[PDB]
Amino acid sequence: SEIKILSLNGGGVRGLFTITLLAELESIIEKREKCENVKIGDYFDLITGTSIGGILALGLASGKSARELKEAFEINATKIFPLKRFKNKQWWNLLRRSIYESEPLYDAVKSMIGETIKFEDLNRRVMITSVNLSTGKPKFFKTPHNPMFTMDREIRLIDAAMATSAAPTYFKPHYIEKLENYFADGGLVANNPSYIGIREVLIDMKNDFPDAKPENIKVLNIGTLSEDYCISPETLSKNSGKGYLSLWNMGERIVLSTMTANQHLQRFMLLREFEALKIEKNYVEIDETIPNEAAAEITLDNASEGCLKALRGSGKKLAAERYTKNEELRNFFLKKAEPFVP
Amino acid sequence: SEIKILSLNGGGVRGLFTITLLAELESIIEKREKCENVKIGDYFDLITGTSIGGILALGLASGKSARELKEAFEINATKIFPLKRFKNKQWWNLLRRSIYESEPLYDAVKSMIGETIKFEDLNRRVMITSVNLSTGKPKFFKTPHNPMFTMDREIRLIDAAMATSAAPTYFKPHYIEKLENYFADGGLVANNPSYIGIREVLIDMKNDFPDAKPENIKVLNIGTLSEDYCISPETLSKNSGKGYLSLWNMGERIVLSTMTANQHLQRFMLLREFEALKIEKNYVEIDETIPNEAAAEITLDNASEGCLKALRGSGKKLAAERYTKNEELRNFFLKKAEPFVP
Repeated sequence: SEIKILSLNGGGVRGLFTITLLAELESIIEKREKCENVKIGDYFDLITGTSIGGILALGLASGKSARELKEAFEINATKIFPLKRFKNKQWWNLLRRSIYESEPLYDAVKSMIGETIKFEDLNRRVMITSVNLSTGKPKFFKTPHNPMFTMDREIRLIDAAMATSAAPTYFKPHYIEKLENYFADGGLVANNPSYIGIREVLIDMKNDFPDAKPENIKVLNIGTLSEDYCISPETLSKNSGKGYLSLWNMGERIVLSTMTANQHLQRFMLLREFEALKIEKNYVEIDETIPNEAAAEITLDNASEGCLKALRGSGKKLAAERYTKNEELRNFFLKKAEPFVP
Repeated sequence: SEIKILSLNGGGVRGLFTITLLAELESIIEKREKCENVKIGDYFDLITGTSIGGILALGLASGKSARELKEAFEINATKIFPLKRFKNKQWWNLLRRSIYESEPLYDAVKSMIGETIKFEDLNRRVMITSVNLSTGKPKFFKTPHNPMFTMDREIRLIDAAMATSAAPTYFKPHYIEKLENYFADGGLVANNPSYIGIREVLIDMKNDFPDAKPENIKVLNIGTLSEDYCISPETLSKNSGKGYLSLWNMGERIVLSTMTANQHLQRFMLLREFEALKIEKNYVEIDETIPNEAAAEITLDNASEGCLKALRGSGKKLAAERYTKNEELRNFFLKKAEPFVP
């Protein structure tokens, strides 16, 4: 059999790029393939996600079309990342509190999915990647698709969604009152959750797929136009010594370089594995650098009209063009996936 | 065959435990097996490492016995992490410059391995993990044991050792003049290089081992008594949502939590793979815990006499017990690994 994973990296409004590309793909299937009420989340056996990619993954698994999620994201993007706090980062504010507030993000997630939906009422398998800053171990909020691992059953989807999106500096750690633990962003370990998703499909989801091999797994890793993040050599040369706050810019650069490094490492591991089995074709990634953007101005948070317009245009153009040429992006949506019964 | 990998985690001062355990193992080998001039690094076909573990791995790969490295570390644990800078962190100091200086660490690394030795002069394969903050991609300083990857041939060992130990907020990023790039700690990507070490052996070390499987790989992953790191529940309950400077202690806690989470995730993946292939015996770990210290009290840069004594005693005791009972540890030092020739 064929197993399809939908990996969604996390980048903030670059998540809006991700959801715009997904919605455009949905509309393309609706038009060309002659379908009605098509959801982009019904064609995948597992929907992995991290940070806002994880929020979108939970939205897709809960049974909502990518277009409704895109509308909610468009409505709530400026609320999640207000310019009032974006322009007043400085350092005398970052020392007393984190950037932004969890409440606008919480309300955005509540609008997207809801508040009373739990992992036990989901018809599709989903991962949420997070770091549990109370035991020191990462926490993977997955659906009860493995009988040996059936916790998170009584955990609301919004709790996991806020856990994965809590960037260490850009937000505050999310308190899950059920477990009496706090959680941080999943990008601290896996900003590209394709590799851990493949591992889960191979060794965890074995009741659903007893005969699972790497050669029969297809991953659709929708990037966030932030793969090639780096620190510009100018601020490095001017701050590699003591550092006039530009190196490790109140922890923002620590977090961003960490997430970029783990994403690169996991992508490297996945590509090397697929080349080892000569299944390099099985990995489909949609991510291209913006031609007008240098690889240093990539920000986790930018709700300005220009950045949102660039993300929207890139998503639409990339979706249309990749569906036109990339045969595998079309092949991903030939057949629907089978819902899982816990 | 039997491929043996010696992976050493990164803990800063807590590498004193690693080097003490290795030196004690050398001593027991000399006493029991009646050998003369034993180098603990002569029994492994690959010596990965990260941070101070990477420095120790470079020392062992350069041909030094673990006792010479232990003496050098005895002097340079105080000479590297001065009590003055460890007691003078506060908030207005770490705001301007990174704690400690790279020059004491550079002098220490020069004292152990040297300054004029490059990766092409080594007789044993070695990978050192680091994060390149100029391209944003992880950089694995490795010997030219694969003809396809050689660009580390003309790089001094001291440059790699200083790059892998440049813990963010703990040391300034290391500048390599040959590559015109800046590097950070390898614990951001892989604090436990055992998994990536096995990946390297399977996918890269194929010229020497064309027939490589997970079954014939044995990993001796020596920890640093810092696996069970976590944020104190009191600190979170006080200023997790509040986000005061205690939470994310000027990047110290961000980096430490990232190291702990990366180590946990990589160890979890390795253990899951070995359980899948029923080769759990292959992975040998001598990472115990200190039974007289809080989990949240694990620090990366505490070189006080009490902590050094605790690390030394733990290393000696663990070496004694694990040589007495663990037969795999004895199996490691049976036959010397053949040196590799480029």
